[PDB]
Amino acid sequence: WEMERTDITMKHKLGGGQYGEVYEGVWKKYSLTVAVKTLKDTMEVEEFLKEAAVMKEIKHPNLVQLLGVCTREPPFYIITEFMTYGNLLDYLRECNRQEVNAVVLLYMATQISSAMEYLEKKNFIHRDLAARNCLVGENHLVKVADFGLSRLMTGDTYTAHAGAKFPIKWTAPESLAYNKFSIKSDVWAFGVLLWEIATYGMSPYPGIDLSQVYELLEKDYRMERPEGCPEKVYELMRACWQWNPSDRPSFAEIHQAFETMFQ
Ligand SMILES: Cc1ccc(NC(=O)c2ccc(CN3CCN(C)CC3)cc2)cc1Nc1nccc(-c2cccnc2)n1
Repeated sequence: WEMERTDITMKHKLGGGQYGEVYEGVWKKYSLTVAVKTLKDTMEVEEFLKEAAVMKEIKHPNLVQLLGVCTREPPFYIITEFMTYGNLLDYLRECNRQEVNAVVLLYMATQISSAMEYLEKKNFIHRDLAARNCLVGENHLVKVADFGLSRLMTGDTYTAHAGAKFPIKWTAPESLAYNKFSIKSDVWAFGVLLWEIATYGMSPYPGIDLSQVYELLEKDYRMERPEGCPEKVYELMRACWQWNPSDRPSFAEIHQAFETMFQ
């Protein structure tokens, strides 16, 4: 995975510095546009290296693709493919809804649940599954990613919980209550991500304050079916949001339900 900082031209920051220390670059060797995550320097060197190691272990059509890293000498790089249409959240808000119709929404959900079915089998845990962490390429190709948005991001999307920031409105109750993350809380976050897709990137639990979200989920409040969302997709959302993690379907299951539907 190692490669020459001589094979890479660092150009502008991607998405106007929304992704933090991540740069648009060219992989000279192949006249290729890449994304390069850099490191400041900060005492974040530990988690940056776990990250590269993890990425080495995973490969799937629907996971953002590692291409190389630069971790002998600073500056420390990690290098992936570059996705033309950018993050999914903005893509949905900005799209031609006649192009990105019902069938496309469904295709988008399918691909993500295939990426997740994969991490599941490899016993990985994403931990921050959301449209903002997905990328779109040509022909509505969607890849799941993880950009480390907790400390970058600008607003009430992430809120503080003991030196950590959690996106409350994506977070499974057991994770809010007991700090318990598992593939099942990924399943919960996928149900919220389903709702983002169906509302074309609306914010979840609109206007509901953060501090009442847990209490509402406990009293069994769930977000309504969006306008135009197939009932079986919504029933699936409803299963991802089962109170008990073990009552939640698996991404194997979800992917199968989504693969059938794709008709
Ligand atoms: C340049 C880079 C460096 C690292 C990563 N890392 C990941 O995307 C990633 C994905 C999955 C995991 C798996 N991991 C398992 C353990 N749990 C806890 C967390 C997730 C980890 C990192 C992506 C990128 N890609 C990236 N980053 C930011 C922006 C963009 C981008 C933006 C616009 C157009 N094209 C690309 N592309």
